Amino acid sequence: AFTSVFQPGKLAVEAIQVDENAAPTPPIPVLIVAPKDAGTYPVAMLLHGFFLHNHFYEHLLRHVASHGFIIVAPQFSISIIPSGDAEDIAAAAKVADWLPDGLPSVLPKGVEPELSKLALAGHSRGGHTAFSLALGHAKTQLTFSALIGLDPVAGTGKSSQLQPKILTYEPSSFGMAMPVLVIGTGLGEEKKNIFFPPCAPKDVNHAEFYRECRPPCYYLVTKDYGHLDMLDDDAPKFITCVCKDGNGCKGKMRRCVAGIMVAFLNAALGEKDADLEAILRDPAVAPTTLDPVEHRV
Amino acid sequence: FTSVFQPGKLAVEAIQVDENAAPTPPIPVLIVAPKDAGTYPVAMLLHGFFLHNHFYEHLLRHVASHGFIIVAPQFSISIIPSGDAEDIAAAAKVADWLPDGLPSVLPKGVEPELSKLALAGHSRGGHTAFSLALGHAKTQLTFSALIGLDPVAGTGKSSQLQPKILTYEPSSFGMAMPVLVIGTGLGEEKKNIFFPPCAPKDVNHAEFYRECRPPCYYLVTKDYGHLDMLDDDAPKFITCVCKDGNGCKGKMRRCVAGIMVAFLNAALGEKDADLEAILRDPAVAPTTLDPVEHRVAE
Ligand SMILES: [Ca+2]
Repeated sequence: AFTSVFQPGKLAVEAIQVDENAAPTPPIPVLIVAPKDAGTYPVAMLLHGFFLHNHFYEHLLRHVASHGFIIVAPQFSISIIPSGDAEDIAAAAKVADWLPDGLPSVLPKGVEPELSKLALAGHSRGGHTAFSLALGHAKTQLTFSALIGLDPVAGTGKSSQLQPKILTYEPSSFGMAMPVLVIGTGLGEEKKNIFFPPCAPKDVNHAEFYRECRPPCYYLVTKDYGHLDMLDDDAPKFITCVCKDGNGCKGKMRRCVAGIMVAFLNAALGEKDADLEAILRDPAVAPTTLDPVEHRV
Repeated sequence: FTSVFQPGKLAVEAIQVDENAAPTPPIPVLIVAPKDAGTYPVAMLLHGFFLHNHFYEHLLRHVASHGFIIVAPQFSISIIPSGDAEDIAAAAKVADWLPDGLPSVLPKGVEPELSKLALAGHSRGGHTAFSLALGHAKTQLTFSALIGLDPVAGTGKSSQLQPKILTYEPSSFGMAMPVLVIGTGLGEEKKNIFFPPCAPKDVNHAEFYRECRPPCYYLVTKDYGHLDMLDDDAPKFITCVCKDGNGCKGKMRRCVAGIMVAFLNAALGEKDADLEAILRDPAVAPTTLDPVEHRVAE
């Protein structure tokens, strides 16, 4: 038995997208996945990676909420003009400051957002943008309480990182209060097709992020999977083939990532601090091979 | 290159031609077509009951990846109780819209070889399509093949969704198109007691194929269920209604994709290569194809 987090969440889920055509109109289009079943629920924000559509993350969202969670992932613009990620950083802040008056309005009947409990997470660049906002470089009316890093990336290399190079290369240097989790794709470093460079350059690799983390800080790595394997299966192949692609059921790791997340959030936004632990004690429960996996408190 | 059961080299794109597009589609349609231009055949996939075409995106992409412009009609609630006619007519309208409408939405440069048109359905969607083919309607474009994804005639032998295409008499189907019946071994299995089998017996892949007539082919994924081919981002709230296999769903999605991809290649290119091999040794398939029977005139 152990943890059913990896397993599908019993609560049913509903897919909601605001097209800026529903008052209060949002700062930008965001996809909202919330349990249709009534009851106050915690809320979380996911940041789409560059050249990626929130829709490509449907499976992860559905499962996460299915286990009891309200997830809102904005579809940032191509951000062509904005240098670095500043634009994305602010956009999320706007969404965050938009949730209070907009989430309740769009939320399905019976669903109330305990915004008091809010967490931020990002994939690749999206992860950079998030940690940035978490590092408080920008400003948000609400207050976060957890940070999940979906194999985050920082830039081409140390000499060249997105705005700003939050990385300091000093262990435990992140002055953040929200406990943080960093899931890693082992093959992220491994390159593929040659012409295409590593999607997860080292130095900017999730690894340096987890290192600069300050206890509390949790770390798990999907050894046999790729930077974009978690993306939904329907993922436009001409948009995913770039990164290395594990030789295994993308659905599996997708479920594994979902479980890792719910446990972390449950142990943060929520109150249960046992599922994540059991995982930490016996990662074998995971569908995939989580290695390495270490904890700092 | 025997690269079947695997992604096609052609990059694909998804376009949801809405009623607000011109020519306006008779009914909303999701068209997944190769991004690169060239002569691409056309095929129509009809979704099952209480299902959305978005749920078939993966399979659609894999097939299309093998150079196939696919049209996915998004049927709407049928007011007529026990009536597939509304959907049958909607599918037919989609066919006549294909000529003028499809090249206007296709990636600029991509062009459809309508001459080679194919029709496919899922569950009640399969009933819908088999009906059109049998000729319950008349489409100016003449389709050239019929595929049934675990066809579902209706509730039971005494309760078939009208039109009752089933005759229970072998090779009664008076159609001149090659027919492919991909079934699921778990479709006839109930679930939760309260949920009756999604592919009821006496109206499942077992008879559907029998009434089919040469050329006629039959393949069954013993390891998967009725909806297991739907995408993994499925609502679940609905997907769970049907028995779910324990094997990787994505495995079946590609398995069905290949079986279909080949059948299409065999009837529209007479390559009769991947298909012959699959029929020769189902092992090549990632999943477990059983039973597998083919009745070619010669
Ligand atoms: Ca999808």
